[PDB]
Amino acid sequence: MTRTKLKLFVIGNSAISKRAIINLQSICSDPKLADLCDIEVVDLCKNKGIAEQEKILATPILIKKEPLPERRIIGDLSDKQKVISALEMD
Amino acid sequence: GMTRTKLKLFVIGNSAISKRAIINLQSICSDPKLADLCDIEVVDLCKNKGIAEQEKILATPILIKKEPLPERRIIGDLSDKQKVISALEMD
Repeated sequence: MTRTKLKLFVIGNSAISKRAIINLQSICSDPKLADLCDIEVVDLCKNKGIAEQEKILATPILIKKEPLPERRIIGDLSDKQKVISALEMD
Repeated sequence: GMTRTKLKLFVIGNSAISKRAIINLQSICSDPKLADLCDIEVVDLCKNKGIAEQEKILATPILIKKEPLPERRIIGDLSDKQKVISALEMD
């Protein structure tokens, strides 16, 4: 079927940044997700115009870019079913 | 009875919201009745790795009142003077 596009936006390299990335990779390891989800990690400090462009304040923030509508969730992604529900990835 | 108010504004780059937060903070601190000894430093997080985690920073722009204790903070472009003043407990 059609792809789900995920972008994880973080500030630098911290304890919370690291475990949000691991948690995302864990979530998308689900066989139902592993071949349909494309994930990018975006450091806000490495493209200086992104926080303004995506209107990002609080981080880490996971944004499901595709398919529309965009869905967002703030935090370290430590609750799988919470993330899936919030991003409508059921 | 003079006591220094120390403010640190942490931003990411030279975006519109960074610009807003900086000039808004400057306007807020321009009030001579607000603080005796108002000291402000603006930190670009992009050029200072490690600072974000040390200040528990997860949102930008963010303004942190280091002095006087206890530490207070507020997130955003600081476009509301009164919210900012009360949030940092500067009366």
